[PDB]
Amino acid sequence: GSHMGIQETDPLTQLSLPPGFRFYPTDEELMVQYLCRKAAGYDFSLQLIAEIDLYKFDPWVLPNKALFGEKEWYFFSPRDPNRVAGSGYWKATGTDKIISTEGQRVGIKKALVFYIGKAPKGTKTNWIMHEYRLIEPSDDWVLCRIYKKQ
Amino acid sequence: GSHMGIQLTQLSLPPGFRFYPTDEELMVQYLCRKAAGYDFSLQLIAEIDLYKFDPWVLPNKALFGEKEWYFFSPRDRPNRVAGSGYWKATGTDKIISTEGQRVGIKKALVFYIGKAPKGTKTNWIMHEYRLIEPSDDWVLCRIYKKQ
Ligand SMILES: [Au+]
Ligand SMILES: [Au+]
Ligand SMILES: [Au+]
Repeated sequence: GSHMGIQETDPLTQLSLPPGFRFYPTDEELMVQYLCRKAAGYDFSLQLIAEIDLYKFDPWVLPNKALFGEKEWYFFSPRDPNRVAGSGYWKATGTDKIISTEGQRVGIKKALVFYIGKAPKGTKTNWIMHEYRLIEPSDDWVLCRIYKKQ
Repeated sequence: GSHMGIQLTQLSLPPGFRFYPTDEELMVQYLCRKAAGYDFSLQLIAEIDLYKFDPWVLPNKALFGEKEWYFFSPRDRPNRVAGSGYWKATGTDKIISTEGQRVGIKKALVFYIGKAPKGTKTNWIMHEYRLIEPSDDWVLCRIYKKQ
């Protein structure tokens, strides 16, 4: 009959963010305010960053799966070398960083780069992932920042 | 005499959100809206006479900010005195545009301590944004400390 459209929820508009405010979290904030508080069920933590299985997708599709973002995008992905995703694989790079809060260490940040193809014969892309994980024993998520270098 | 007292947190802001406006946003969403007499959900950028203060106490007056601070200051109708020093214009002024139309001018200044022209340079910087006008009267200033 009469038309009834779908009514999406933009999480930034429900926060009433004033113009000019952007999401530029520190590593400590990502660990404590997002990754840790997700486990505790805090509203903003659950509503601002989307859960996805990151390894089902090519990275250039990810910006469209993120709840927001201009040149970087954040996700929670299930916690689990050269892991396959879409048409390629993510390869760990650089030196992992320990993240601390109030003298205590809480998480580890790992950098990865996406290669297109089949390992170890893929070609490097500009797609970068920073994977943040809690230091804890064996729901279970990592928080990932995705961006394109340049 | 029973006691009768005088009465950012109101705002919901989740951790990680920081004020990083583009020049176009400062001109159109802040300075133009204020000049046109529009209301704001909350006042985040307060009015102050910037030239009454040494720049290093300005962070205490700003309603938010960790490393840059923003204010509306009365539009003035070289080396303007403020507190113990003066602000000296530097660099090349920039025209700011929105949708093919020029709307504002950004000017940089640097604070010197002392009496002009014999002061010494500090790391305190101001960016003064003003609306383009014919040849609520405010400028919008960003204050920060270099390094
Ligand atoms: Au936690
Ligand atoms: Au205006
Ligand atoms: Au305002």
